[PDB]
Amino acid sequence: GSKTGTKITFYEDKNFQGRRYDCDCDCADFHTYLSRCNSIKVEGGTWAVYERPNFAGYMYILPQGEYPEYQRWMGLNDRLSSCRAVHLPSGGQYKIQIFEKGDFSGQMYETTEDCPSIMEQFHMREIHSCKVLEGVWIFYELPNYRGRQYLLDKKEYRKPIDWGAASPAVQSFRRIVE
Repeated sequence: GSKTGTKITFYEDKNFQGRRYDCDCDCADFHTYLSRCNSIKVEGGTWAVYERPNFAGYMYILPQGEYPEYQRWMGLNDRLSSCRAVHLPSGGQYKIQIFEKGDFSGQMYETTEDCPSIMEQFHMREIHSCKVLEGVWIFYELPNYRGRQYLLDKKEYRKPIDWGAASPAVQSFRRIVE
């Protein structure tokens, strides 16, 4: 039933017109059902969408809401593959630890809130390691909660690639909401 079924639809054209694909469960590649990803509007909860199929490329977390056009997801291009059902955190309220140096070292900052500019308040220029996780997290390569979104399933980050980033040059973040 519902009470957990997160559904996501990908329309070929905008305004949710033309072709369309409906799925409420993880998948590998649904591109075979859609040749273009335009307009999106989930009919459930949050979702994890990978610019490319097989679970590669840019990681965007499309939350429960409407998107009359692709540009509604940061116009990161009209390329969207399958998706994975993602739930919001609640087991450990909200707490994050950031280390100036990888392998858990250097200055450590703890904040149970969102942060627009990490460098502004944490003076951090490049996050190398971050401890203390909560259900699901979101890292924004850019400040103001913008830029590539990093979301990897793990229990800790000792290296800059631990969160699937091609470098420790990240930014701030914001507690996932829905």
